[PDB]
Amino acid sequence: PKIHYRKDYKPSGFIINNVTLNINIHDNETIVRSVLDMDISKHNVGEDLVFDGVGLKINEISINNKKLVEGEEYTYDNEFLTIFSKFVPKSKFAFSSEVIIHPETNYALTGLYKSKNIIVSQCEATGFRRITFFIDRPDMMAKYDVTVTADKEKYPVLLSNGDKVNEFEIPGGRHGARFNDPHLKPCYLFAVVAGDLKHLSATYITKYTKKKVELYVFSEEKYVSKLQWALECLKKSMAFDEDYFGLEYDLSRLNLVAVSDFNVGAMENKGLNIFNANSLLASKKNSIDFSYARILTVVGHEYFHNYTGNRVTLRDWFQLTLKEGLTVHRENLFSEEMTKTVTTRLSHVDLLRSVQFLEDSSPLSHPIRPESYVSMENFYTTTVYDKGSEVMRMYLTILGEEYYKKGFDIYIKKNDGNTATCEDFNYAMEQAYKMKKADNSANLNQYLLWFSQSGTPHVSFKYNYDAEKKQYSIHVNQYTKPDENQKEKKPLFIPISVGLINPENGKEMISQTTLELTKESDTFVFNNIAVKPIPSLFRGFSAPVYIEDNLTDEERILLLKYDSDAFVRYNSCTNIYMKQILMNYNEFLKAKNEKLESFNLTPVNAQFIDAIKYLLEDPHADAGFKSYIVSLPQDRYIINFVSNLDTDVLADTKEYIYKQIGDKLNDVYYKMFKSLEAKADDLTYFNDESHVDFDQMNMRTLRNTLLSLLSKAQYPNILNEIIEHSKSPYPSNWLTSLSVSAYFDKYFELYDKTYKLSKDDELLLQEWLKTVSRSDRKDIYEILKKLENEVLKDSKNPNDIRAVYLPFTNNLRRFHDISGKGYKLIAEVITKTDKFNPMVATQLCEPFKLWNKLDTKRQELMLNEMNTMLQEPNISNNLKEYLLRLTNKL
Ligand SMILES: CC(C)C[C@H](NC(=O)[C@@H](O)[C@H](N)Cc1ccccc1)C(=O)NO
Ligand SMILES: [Mg+2]
Ligand SMILES: [Mg+2]
Ligand SMILES: [Zn+2]
Repeated sequence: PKIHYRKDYKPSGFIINNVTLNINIHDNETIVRSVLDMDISKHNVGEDLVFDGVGLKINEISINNKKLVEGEEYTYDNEFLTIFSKFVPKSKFAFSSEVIIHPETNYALTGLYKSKNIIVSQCEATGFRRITFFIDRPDMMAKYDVTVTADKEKYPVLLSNGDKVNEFEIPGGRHGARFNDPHLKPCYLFAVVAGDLKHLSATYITKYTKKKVELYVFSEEKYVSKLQWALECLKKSMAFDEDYFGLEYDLSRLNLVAVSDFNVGAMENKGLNIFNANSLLASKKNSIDFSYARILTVVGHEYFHNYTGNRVTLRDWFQLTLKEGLTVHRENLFSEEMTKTVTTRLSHVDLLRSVQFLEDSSPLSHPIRPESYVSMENFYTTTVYDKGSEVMRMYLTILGEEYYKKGFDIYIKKNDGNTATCEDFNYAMEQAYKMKKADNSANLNQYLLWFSQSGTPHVSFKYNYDAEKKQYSIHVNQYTKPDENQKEKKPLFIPISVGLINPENGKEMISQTTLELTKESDTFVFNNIAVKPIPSLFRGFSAPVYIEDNLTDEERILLLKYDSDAFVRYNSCTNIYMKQILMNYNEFLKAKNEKLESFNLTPVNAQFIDAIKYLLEDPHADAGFKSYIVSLPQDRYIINFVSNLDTDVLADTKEYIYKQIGDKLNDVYYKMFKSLEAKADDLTYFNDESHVDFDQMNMRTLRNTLLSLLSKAQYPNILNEIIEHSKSPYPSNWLTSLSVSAYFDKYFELYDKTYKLSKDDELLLQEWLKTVSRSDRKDIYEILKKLENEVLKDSKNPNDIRAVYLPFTNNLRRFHDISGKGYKLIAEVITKTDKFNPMVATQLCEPFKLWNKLDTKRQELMLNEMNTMLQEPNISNNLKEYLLRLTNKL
């Protein structure tokens, strides 16, 4: 394969200053005429001029009006257009091409493609080269003048980046629109849209300069009623960047556009943000609760890129975390502020510790700044986004608010209108650090290891209390396991937010403080500590690490009950569960392996169960937080602690633990499920798409969690509750009634009922597909066949494909069937999908990431399927790279 290395970065021998496009859309072809106003850089050594250009049909090539001819002045191999250096001018020149492309047959959804009846582009990372010739890398910044033409009846709305400067009629029922984007940009931020779109709009006045900005949100006509919440979230995003960071929008107009067929969630094209419809569109009667948080996050995120990615862009793709980690962090600040619920932070931690930690101990492990790639699209990873975001957040922890804002300002001001690197950001933070320490010899050189070193650190603790001196010490050790990226790992700069809880009264004993661990180990001593404390460690999840608290379960229960920090309470609970899961897992495993006729299981700690009940009944604990305490740790979290994991032994373990707790708490669960009803399902705001009560939504989450526990338990007469729940006007409730009905005969009637409620809204039908896919049914394989034949059919919509298959891959007992049939099913879908959409095919490989953590029969079965996929003729470079890396071949 063809490998790009970070260390090999060099500036181009060329400059592209201006790009002038005409995109002429017809039914069976799109003609793209492009003039590049180019020049020779100071790095030029008389080399050939080589453009990226993939799958393009050439009509004509010229330089300065001289026609160039294939085989004589240029060569084109379907990937690269080479202009021989003899025909490359030595000063400013104009390069003209005209090519033909075919959005209508573009099912990979990269470059220019048709989604239903909308023509749309996706250019990040390397899709601009599928539209026209370019030096398609983010340091080649240029200004763009873009004209689009199309049939007027079919494509009445024409959009590109920036100010619309002309609109005109064209003979034969066509029309055109011209755009000028005055901000220098890389080609990955180009976008065009043509469709029969409807919109909502509002005017926003900026806080500091009072500039009038026109805000437009667009969709197909059928779903214009689903646009309001996105618009409100855009307003909130703008306000937040103005209020927290002092950053105002920089164009007269910002368009957001929903399309049905999209590979990811959204894209930050300057002034023209394009979204998966599932991440822009919602209505309270036709969307599950989670859509509202999703839209808030995705709108905010793409908005925040306007500075962190757009106004300050990437020198090269290896710097990807500089925009993505930083923008995830910005959005996390925003969402925490908007929702005001601890579940926002917990959900982000839950994701990191399950999905990202699994990736970081897999053969796919990479640092947040990768050293190499074949397809850059494979490095849009939880490591780069989510571990990146935690690395970006640690600066805030280390500096505090005041100095963090100063360092961010240095960064944004210095590099505005330009490219940047991770080093530039660290340099800006280092300036704030020197100010904060009042010391110009302080530096953040060590901090750079968070960019270059892979793997999750392990942080462990020992404690000592001297009652005569009233003095308490916390001894801390850090360790990162060697891996294929570094055979020798170094200590990181690890900020450890801490408090100290008096176990006797449950109260705080110190002002919150942050320990700065910079060595392999260190001892932190506290004086005037009146009694032996229970330490509250990594408050707020203050670094992206495995925490080994060395606490007893009795200490953990006390933190769960009385600590102030939501993360530490949740983590304490998590650790109690993990101790139990490992112990019972080992017990079941020994019984299976030794073929024992009888054996013991360690019961769940009864004091822990009492502590669960106490929290559940506390009316001033967050309902969202409660739903995390009654749920066991995610399977992908648990697997990081087990080698050679037998998935059926784990499933048996989880079932035991849940049954143990339910046997004690099911009446409490039922009583809470009924007592929460009035507030949970209150219809305040049901017609208001500009206000969302996130607390109320967490109450519904908790009811629906409780109902699932009670259903699995076959609690007496719970079927009546499930039937009544199916009558709720909230989709979150009536779809939960379908999942929870899995344990009863009524499942297929609920399946039909909810199908009928879902089938006329494309996005709600996809939520119904997911609900079916993740149903706890012994007959799930037959149900998947039914969905394939009756609903999915031949769809190439990535949302449909993901909905049918991915939730199912989280069915521990069924997807991991020892026959290997679950691995064969998903492998066939991956290979199928790879023939038209390589990015989606790689997304579908997710469940294989943990292959080398499984018992050796399952490792063999997964491996067999991965190697079979790898043997497929014409496998994409995306899929081939992914699979070779995942299987220790690359
Ligand atoms: C983290 C999220 C709020 C949304 C996320 N989108 C992004 O980060 C966009 O800003 C990201 N620039 C889109 C993208 C482009 C190419 C390959 C992958 C992804 C996304 O699309 N997730 O599915
Ligand atoms: Mg083509
Ligand atoms: Mg469809
Ligand atoms: Zn992004």
